[PDB]
Amino acid sequence: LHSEIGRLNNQSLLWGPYRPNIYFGTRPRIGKSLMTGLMWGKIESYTDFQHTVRYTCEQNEGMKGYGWDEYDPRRGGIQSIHDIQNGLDITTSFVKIPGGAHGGSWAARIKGTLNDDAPKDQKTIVVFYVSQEGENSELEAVPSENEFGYEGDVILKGRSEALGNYKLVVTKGKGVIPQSDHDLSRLRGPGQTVVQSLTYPDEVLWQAKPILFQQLKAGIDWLVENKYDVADPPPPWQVYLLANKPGSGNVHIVQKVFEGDFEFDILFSSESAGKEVTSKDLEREVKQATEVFGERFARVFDLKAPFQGDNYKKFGKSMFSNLIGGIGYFYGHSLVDRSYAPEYDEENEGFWEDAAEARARHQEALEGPYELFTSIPSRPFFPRGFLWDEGFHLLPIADWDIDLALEIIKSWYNLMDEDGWIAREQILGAEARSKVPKEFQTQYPHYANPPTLFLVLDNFVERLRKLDETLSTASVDNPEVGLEYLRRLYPLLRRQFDWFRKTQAGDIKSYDREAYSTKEAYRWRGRTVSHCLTSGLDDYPRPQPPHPGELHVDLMSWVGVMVKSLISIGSLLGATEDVEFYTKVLDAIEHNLDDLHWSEKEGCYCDATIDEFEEHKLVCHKGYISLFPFLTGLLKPDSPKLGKLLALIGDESELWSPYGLRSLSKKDEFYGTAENYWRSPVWININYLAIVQLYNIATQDGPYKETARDLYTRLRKNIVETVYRNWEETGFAWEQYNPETGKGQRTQHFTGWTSLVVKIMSGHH
Ligand SMILES: OC[C@@H]1[C@@H](O)[C@H](O)[C@@H](O)CN1CCc1ccc(CCNc2cc(Cl)cc(-c3cccnn3)c2)cc1
Repeated sequence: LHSEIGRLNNQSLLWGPYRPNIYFGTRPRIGKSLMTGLMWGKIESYTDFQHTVRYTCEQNEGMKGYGWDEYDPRRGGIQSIHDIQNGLDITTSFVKIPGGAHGGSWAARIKGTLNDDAPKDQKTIVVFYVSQEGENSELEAVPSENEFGYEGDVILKGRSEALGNYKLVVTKGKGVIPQSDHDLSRLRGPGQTVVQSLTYPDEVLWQAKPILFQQLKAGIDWLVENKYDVADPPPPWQVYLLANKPGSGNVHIVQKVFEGDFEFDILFSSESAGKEVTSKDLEREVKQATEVFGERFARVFDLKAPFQGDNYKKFGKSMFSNLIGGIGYFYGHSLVDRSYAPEYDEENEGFWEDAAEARARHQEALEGPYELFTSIPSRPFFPRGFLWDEGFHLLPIADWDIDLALEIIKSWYNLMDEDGWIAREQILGAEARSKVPKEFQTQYPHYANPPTLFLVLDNFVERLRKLDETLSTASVDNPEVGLEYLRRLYPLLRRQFDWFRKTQAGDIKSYDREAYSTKEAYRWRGRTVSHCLTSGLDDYPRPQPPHPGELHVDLMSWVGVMVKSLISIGSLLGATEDVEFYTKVLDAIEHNLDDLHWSEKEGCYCDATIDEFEEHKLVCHKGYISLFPFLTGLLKPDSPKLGKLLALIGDESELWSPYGLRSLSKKDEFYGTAENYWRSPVWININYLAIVQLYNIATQDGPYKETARDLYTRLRKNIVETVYRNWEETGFAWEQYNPETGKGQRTQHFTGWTSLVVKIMSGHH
């Protein structure tokens, strides 16, 4: 039965618009298969289209905004795109139609509407680019009846092992096709849809823009060669219309020119399914998707007061839809330093310089290939898997569709190597590498990241203890299925746990260090003078200088998180011997957090270092780090320490801004210094954890229940209203929020853990 659900899941999720790095495109969850992508640009001149054409996601003054209005990876969704440069409001509706044995069918409608400022007679070039990778597979454009191009639809017929037989139709569409009275029309037609079918080696098919342009440039060279010149030149849009040449190949370019508003359909019909997909099918299934989307949202994300109004609902739908809409399938080789240079052990004083020297040996090589099915933080700026981000992304996603979340967790854990390491940043294949300078691609097997994916696991567990509709919850509704999933993941869970304890160990024994346990102590590998990238809190101030005797209270707290998850999961699987070992680790961490990290003087947790005189010194920087045992749900609800942390959290002069909790206290000497990434701004993910822990304390008998209730109430309110107000004004989710002004700053399109706001509004943790 577990096997069966797995197969149904695979079939359900196979197709999607799983290329979030581009404005619109599709691919199945198969590394070498059929991919599509959309491009458009106005043409006003002989040289402008190279600058106007859109393909990969960006965000600048030329683009008002874009994102998903509704989305569910089982069903499809609707995206709208507001393009200032090209004077166009675009809608891309995508829908999946189950059937056959090959992952079903799908359709999309592309609709472009000129805005009020666009010239009513704008010419817009639109291209649908289709590529297929694989050795024993075929794809052919059925030739036109007409001389120079297609009057009606374009039919591509193809076949592969993965997909069987299929057809892909790009329909005629609606809208004015401009017509050229130029001489050239005798050779190139007056203007019509054209197709060029081509072949390149599989590994470069992803380079759609250069492939398109090479074809355009060859068209222009031909014009020059055949005496079309500046004495009497064809219009721009005709100069940029490819010569029709459909055929066989692994690349098919379908180009249309439209004047004014336009729309057209793409119909992918899986032969093994019933009849082929039609435009009437598309319209109906889009209508049905929206309906179902609405019904699910109201149940899953029922916004509580004072966010029950329709303005907040629209906001919630957009934040949620952009987050789940970001889901991608990535495939390819990654860049990894597998030297395990001894300098990476960071055992000496001044280790960072040693580590730099090892890096400058440049032993990193490509390995894999790997695949990953994941949501991402940022379509325009970093459309790829980040390890601790995904823990946050999956929290709202799991509400929506627990089976989807488990699928993504499973996908991440399948990356894990023999030692228990998953790179914190997953750059798979040349397409993904194109977005990343070479200097930042290399992953290091000694670099951890917070294991926030356990948080998702914890939620699954609690849910477990207490057809698309069916499939979405099958792993909770069938407790047998749930347990098998856990049985199978559990060893990698344990492996990662052991990996943390092996590779990120702090040093008690070699110093004047007294604590309940000689074992429980942690130090993030990879820190430099100004940074600790692996912790997730890039420039939060740490002991200076960095030192092998450092201990990090956030890292120990993450280990606590993992061990508690292991207790619950082990217990479920009857892994008795393990659960005894875990229990003693938890007990030791509980004590050692205290012995090694608690500052009575300061009233909070501090990281630790080793002095000039070799003694254990606390290094206190009031901020998110300071709160970690609380944030990670480690403290008892009656803990006097918790009560002091509650005081710090509520304290306006320290962490509490009208906009949420500040990353670093205004009293800290490093407040608002350097790049000020984590040195003051409000981050939704850490605020999310605060809000969750406040609510836990608030709904249990105890001494701080009422303080917790007040802080919960207000923090929820401040965080939601801040993200809402900026969304209202800018159309964007942002990376972080200014505690003085409330303004979103750093990058936009951060969906991204900022989308946690839909669960904050939802409440009832
Ligand atoms: O969320 C994932 C991670 C977290 O895991 C970490 O914990 C956190 O510390 C950071 N997070 C992001 C890590 C990150 C940040 C930044 C870049 C470079 C992006 N390049 C770029 C290019 C252009 Cl053309 C414009 C702009 C741009 C525009 C407007 C405003 N600001 N910038 C940016 C890569 C990766």
